[PDB]
Amino acid sequence: SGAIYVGNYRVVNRHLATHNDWANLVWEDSSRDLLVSSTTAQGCDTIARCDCQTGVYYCSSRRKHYPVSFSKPSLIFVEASEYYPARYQSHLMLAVGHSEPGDCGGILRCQHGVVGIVSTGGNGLVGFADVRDLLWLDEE
Ligand SMILES: COc1cccc2c1CC[C@H]2N1C[C@@H](C(N)=O)CCC1=O
Ligand SMILES: [Zn+2]
Repeated sequence: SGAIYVGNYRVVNRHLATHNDWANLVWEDSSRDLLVSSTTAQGCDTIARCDCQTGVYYCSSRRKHYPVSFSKPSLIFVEASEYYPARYQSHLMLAVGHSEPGDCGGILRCQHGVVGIVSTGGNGLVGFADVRDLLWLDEE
């Protein structure tokens, strides 16, 4: 589990969104595994606006933050899970690292701020849903 709290937005994995998230929906995209809902309180996270390929992510199944090198956001084939059939997921970045299903929502960050959240895993790889192209998270 986990979310990004930027401005009056809460960014979560679409597959982990709550009824309150759907009832206060701003934007959602199944192909990216992302959903954004509105919040009453202002958040403290800042979004990175960069093309970094190195950063650090939080792994709840180890209680640890790991430094990783990750690929550029791309269209990647992801195997069937309890949340999605086998499909192409867009704006996904891969790194070598430990992940388990409940690690989804952990933040990946670089020197500029939050880059994305854990979205997929298995086989010693971890995939992150990028949020750096969502410029509207910084306003309104
Ligand atoms: C961090 O999220 C995960 C980590 C480990 C396992 C899994 C997740 C998300 C779902 C689940 N999953 C991953 C799929 C894949 N990407 O290879 C294959 C089958 C499967 O059940
Ligand atoms: Zn950066």
